[PDB]
Amino acid sequence: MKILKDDAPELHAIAAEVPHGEDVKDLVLDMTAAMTAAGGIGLAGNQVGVLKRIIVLRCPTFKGCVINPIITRHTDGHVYSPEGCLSYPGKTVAKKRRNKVVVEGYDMDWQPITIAAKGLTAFCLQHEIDHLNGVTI
Ligand SMILES: CCCCC[C@H](CC(=O)NO)C(=O)N[C@H](C(=O)N1CCC[C@H]1CO)C(C)C
Ligand code: NI
Ligand SMILES: [Zn+2]
Repeated sequence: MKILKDDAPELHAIAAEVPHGEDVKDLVLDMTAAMTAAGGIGLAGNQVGVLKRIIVLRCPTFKGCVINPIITRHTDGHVYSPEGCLSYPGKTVAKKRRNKVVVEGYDMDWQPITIAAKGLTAFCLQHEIDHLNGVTI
């Protein structure tokens, strides 16, 4: 895979729900490989031109994939999160993020998963889910 150029339309497009049970194992392997090759701690389908709701992470309290991730709970107000993005190398943006989130979805074997995250890991989850909605830093 390749991390798309900063002017790619896919970065602003909405990623489609993955049909329940679809085999995404190779896709997740490829995405994880693209993420680590580019030196990132997360990656979303849009960034590699895959308009499917899949994210991969290697963050302090969560490492792995989430299929069809959704934020089901978050803290009120916002905190400071300085973020760069692999799709826009060179740029760091002071983002407002929820300090804590719960994300739910499925793993590669279609088992339901729940991730309770705070700080950096919460920021990563929000950053990647944003990508799936075509929202970038
Ligand atoms: C921080 C919220 C999630 C950031 C995820 C990005 C990767 C990305 O573009 N995902 O879509 C990353 O690894 N960004 C790094 C990044 O922003 N980091 C890594 C350490 C913490 C934070 C810098 O404040 C670098 C490459 C810019
Ligand atoms: Ni490649
Ligand atoms: Zn990004």
